[PDB]
Amino acid sequence: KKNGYPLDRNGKTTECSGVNAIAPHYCNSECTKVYYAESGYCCWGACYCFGLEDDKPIGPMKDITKKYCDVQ
Repeated sequence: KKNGYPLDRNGKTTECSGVNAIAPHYCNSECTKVYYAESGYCCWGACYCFGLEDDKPIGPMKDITKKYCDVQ
């Protein structure tokens, strides 16, 4: 398993801003219901999931981004 920003059919991450950035429910629902991950939340403007299947495409990210998204 892995963590990351899952990509949709068009290769785009799921955007999240405003309340959907402060409250994790929107991204947690996308992560679990659409991507079958364990959980998720909004990290720096896009839905970040925990426990995605290894084969699920995730968006490119710097090592500092993964560390930041993982530590919260």
